[PDB]
Formats: sequence, C-alpha cells, structure tokens
Amino acid sequence: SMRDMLKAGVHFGHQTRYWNPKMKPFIFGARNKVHIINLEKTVPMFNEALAELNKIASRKGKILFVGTKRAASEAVKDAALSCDQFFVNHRWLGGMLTNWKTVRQSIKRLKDLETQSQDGTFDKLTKKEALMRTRELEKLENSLGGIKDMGGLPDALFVIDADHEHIAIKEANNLGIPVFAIVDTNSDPDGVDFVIPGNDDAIRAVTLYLGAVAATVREGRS
RNA sequence: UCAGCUCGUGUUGUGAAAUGUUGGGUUAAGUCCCGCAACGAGCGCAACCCUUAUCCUUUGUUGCCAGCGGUCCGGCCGGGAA
Ligand SMILES: [K+]
Ligand SMILES: [K+]
Ligand SMILES: [Mg+2]
Ligand SMILES: [Mg+2]
Repeated sequence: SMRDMLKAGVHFGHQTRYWNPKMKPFIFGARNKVHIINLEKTVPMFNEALAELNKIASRKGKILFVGTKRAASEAVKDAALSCDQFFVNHRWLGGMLTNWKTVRQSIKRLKDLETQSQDGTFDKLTKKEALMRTRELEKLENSLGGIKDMGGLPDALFVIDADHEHIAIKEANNLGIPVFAIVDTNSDPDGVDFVIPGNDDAIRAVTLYLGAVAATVREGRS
C-alpha cells in the first residue's frame, strides 16, 4: 500500500545530481535537491513483480535474494530463510552464476568442512590446522551460506539496489534468469526484467520489500 | 634459492591481449590477511629430509670411572652402570 510505502520512506530518492536520466518516468519530482520517487508508479509495479514471484514460487522455482549492502544484509538473509529461499548477503562472487560449475566446487568444500567440524576432525588436526580449516569454513559460509542448498541456477533473482548488484544482474541477463530489483533514482533500470522504483538505502524500506516478497513466495509454495 | 612462472572456467576487448597475479597492509618469500569480475588450480615459497644445540628412555663393550676394595700408580685389577 502507498501509505505503508511513504511511512517506509520508499519515495525518498538520491540527490538530483547523482540521478540516472532513464529513471525520469519513475521520478515524481525533486525537493531540496533530492529526487522523490512516484509511489503511484511504484505500487502497481511492485504488485506486478509480487504476482510473478508468486507464480514462480507456485512452479517451485528457486528464488535468489541479493543484498550485499551491510545495512540490508541481515534482512535479506532473514527474508530468504523465512521463505526457505536462497540468498547472497555478502560480496557477490563474480561468476557465481556464469561460472557456477567452478563455484559449485567451493560449495562442496564448504559442506565437507561443515561435516568435518561436526565430525570433530578438527580436533585431530594440530590446532593450527584446525584454525586454518575453521577460518576457511567461516569465509566459505559468508560467501556461499545462502546458496549452499540451491543445487543449481536460481529460477529468479530478487535484488536490492540494481547499481550495487550490477554484476549479479549482468550474470542473470546472460543466463536469461528473470531479475526483480529495487531501482533507486541513481541506478539504471535497463537490466532488470521487473523494475520496482524505491529507496534501497533505508532498512525500513528494504524490510517492507523483503517482507512482501517473502510472503508472496510463501503463498505460492503453499 | 631470485620469487617468480602459469593454466582451467568465468568476465572484458573487433583483436594482439587483459583480469586472476592488481590494490591496502604485512613477509625472507605470488608469505599472509583484507579488499576485489573473478572463482579455482598447478609449478615454484614454506614444511616434510640430513646435521648441529638441551633433556629423557633403552642398551653397556672394544667405550666410561662417581662411589667402593686392592694396586706394579696405569680403569691397572675386582668391581660399578653413576
Ligand atoms: K581497445
Ligand atoms: K582466462
Ligand atoms: Mg603461494
Ligand atoms: Mg623449500
């Protein structure tokens, strides 16, 4: 709803100087040298994206949430876990999708290390070796924790800030994976299949998007 | 004995190529961490080997002599295993 979005601060945009001219249709206007996104445009476009996401969920298609920004990192994890969907909330590895075959090997290493930790193999290691393994496991977990159970290419991508996650979008476009993304005034919307014009900086705005997308997929799954 | 030299897949470039391997620190070291369109891997680095420095255990002659006994004063002898 528009009332919730204005409360969330979805309408707030970046400063006019950093705008991308392709975003002009979505922008309502500028106040205090800050672009204001037209919520009237956002609400129908958000609804259309949610409807498609619901359909993909009904088909049992895997959904990947990307939110590398630290502010939204935890929220992206929680929303994906809530809907039992895969996520990436730390730096996106270039070639995660395009070079999935190579990236899979790291996933296999992560799960092996996890089992070894549970096994107590680390105890057999001479402390230092265990520490190295532990450090490796932590790094692998942060990067590949969300996609460890994905076991293939995601059927759809939901992205926060298209500009920040340009690599991920470019990979998705290459592999013909549909992209759903929140595009702020500064960002370019050409890559995204389904564009949602909203603030991506604000956690409150981010949570609103994530809550809705998690809910719609969950209904699709049911 | 210098810390270099490369590859697969991905990505960028019409292309030769590039990236990875650069960057911020750090190291004897492409050593390590962090960052990062790269993600991984191999040969090198290091370690694994030999010798040297300390200690313990076992063994005690052809090596040893602290404590005993005796001396031809030489562990020399009976001994002892320190
Ligand atoms: K050129
Ligand atoms: K290459
Ligand atoms: Mg090395
Ligand atoms: Mg060596």
